[PDB]
Amino acid sequence: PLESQYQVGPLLGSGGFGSVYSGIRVSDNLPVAIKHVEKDRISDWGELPNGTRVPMEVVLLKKVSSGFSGVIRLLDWFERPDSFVLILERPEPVQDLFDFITERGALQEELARSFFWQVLEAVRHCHNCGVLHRDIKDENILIDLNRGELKLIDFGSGALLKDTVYTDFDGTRVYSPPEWIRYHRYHGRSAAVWSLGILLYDMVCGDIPFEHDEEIIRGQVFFRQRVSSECQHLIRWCLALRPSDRPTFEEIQNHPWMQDVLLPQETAEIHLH
Ligand SMILES: Cn1ncc(NC(=O)c2nc(-c3c(F)cccc3F)sc2N)c1N1CCC[C@H](N)CC1
Repeated sequence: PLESQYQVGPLLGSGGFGSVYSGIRVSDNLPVAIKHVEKDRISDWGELPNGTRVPMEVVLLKKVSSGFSGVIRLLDWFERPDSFVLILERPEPVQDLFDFITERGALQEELARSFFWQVLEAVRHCHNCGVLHRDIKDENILIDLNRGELKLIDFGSGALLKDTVYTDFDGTRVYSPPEWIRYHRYHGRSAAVWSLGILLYDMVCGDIPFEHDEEIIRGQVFFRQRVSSECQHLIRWCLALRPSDRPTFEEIQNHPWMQDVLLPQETAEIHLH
């Protein structure tokens, strides 16, 4: 009976996918988040190691929720008659990247370097666990304002990592690569690197580079803010039209702009405190 184990708080964010509320674990007052998703709106179903029909989001969360704090962890879950309920970790104090960018404007490169580096570690952690996020963007990134650590949220559009082609996509369109727009085909890792380049541009420019499909297909990047030559190169490299022309994760983290990253605690002391 979850209605007793947890105390439901206010509403953190809502959409057609479902609804997530703030919560507190009654036992130890652990701050949590309570996500509800109706079975009717579930398109991706998966199998649990014990052979249980469960939303794919639960499968993915289980596979990444061990040890590493780069992604928000699944603490527990329940099945209700018409819905599932997910109990998720919740940092305090916290704020998502989109509200942070909106509040502070384009980030300084030193700060953007630390943030982008942390999401690369989180996405790299997911892939190591056989999980593709497929909706990497500022709204899906959480900032622990005290520790300076970033965490990934919303695996509702994810899937199992595979090396063959994906023919479906339910993430954010303006973050989707040109091969999805044109051919409805893409490969996980190279598609992720594309969204990563959008994320980086959004970090240092305060806005997304493309809005329409024709802009995504063209792939020409104009900078509305002063951005170093190193960073512009990394961004345009991630945003290469040809997927095979995009960098690997190792190449992104070996890029010259990616050097001498600040530690998360150092990041918060300089930029967050
Ligand atoms: C779709 N979906 N699925 C899971 C989640 N959110 C979490 O899991 C989650 N959010 C947390 C949170 C927050 F987001 C904002 C402020 C304070 C918080 F504590 S704490 C935690 N575990 C989401 N959100 C929907 C809510 C709004 C998001 N910007 C977009 C995706």
